[PDB]
Amino acid sequence: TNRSLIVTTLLEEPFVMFRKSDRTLYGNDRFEGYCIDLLKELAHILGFSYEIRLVEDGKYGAQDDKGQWNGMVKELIDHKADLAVAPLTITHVREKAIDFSKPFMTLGVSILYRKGTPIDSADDLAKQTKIEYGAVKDGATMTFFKKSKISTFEKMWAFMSSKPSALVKNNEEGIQRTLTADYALLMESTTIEYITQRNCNLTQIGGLIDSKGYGIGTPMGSPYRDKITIAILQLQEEDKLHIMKEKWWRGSGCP
Ligand SMILES: COC(=O)CC[C@H](C[C@H](N)C(=O)O)C(=O)O
Ligand SMILES: [Cl-]
Ligand SMILES: [K+]
Ligand SMILES: [K+]
Repeated sequence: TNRSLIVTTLLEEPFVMFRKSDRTLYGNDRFEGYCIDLLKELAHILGFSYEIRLVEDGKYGAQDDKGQWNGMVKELIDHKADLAVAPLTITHVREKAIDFSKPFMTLGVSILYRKGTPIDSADDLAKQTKIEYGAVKDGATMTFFKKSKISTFEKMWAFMSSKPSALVKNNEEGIQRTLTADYALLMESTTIEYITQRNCNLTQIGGLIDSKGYGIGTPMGSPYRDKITIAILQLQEEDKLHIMKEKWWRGSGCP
């Protein structure tokens, strides 16, 4: 098979971003970031070409009450894309719809909040309402709380899903909310690490709530899944993914 693979993705710093230039850019040249470096490395190793496209609805992917998916997950289900290359969380619920490569990065859910009120955990959030909290709508973190059998997280989901402001359109909007309101954002730990190094009034609250990985998504039965997995595992063993992360995360710290 010689054709270029269609890659669906989402803007999400520092994984996928619009490259800065004075020229009007087009095609793959528009994009840079951790996930673009990973895609280039896989493309080199495995000898394939690709065309990157932004998912129209700007969502990662979750199910509605009818069971229908949206976001990048839906793109893969409909075979509108060959690969989803993004910080896409590997979950068993999504495995009902799509396949994933093995993880290229591990992480956990944690809390992003303004330094100030010394809350120390999700339990501190769960037992009150003065500090509002939420997550990105139709993402893995939202779904984690929605499906949780943990009593504290159930309480949190009950509040989140009743407060129409709590679930934000995207990470950026969630971060802005933490900066402008008494609001704590439930979000993934490596992104929190990135944010708190650049926004010194924000901090991570508590440790990791859980453990998971980001993987490259594919339609079920993709002929590319297995070779992508092998290449990712190799890059991981040779510490190439650690170096790639250091590349995109490094910068000046905070006082
Ligand atoms: C790292 O990307 C983000 O922070 C976007 C929001 C994420 C999306 C998540 N990685 C997903 O795959 O649905 C979340 O549900 O917390
Ligand atoms: Cl929506
Ligand atoms: K080709
Ligand atoms: K430009």
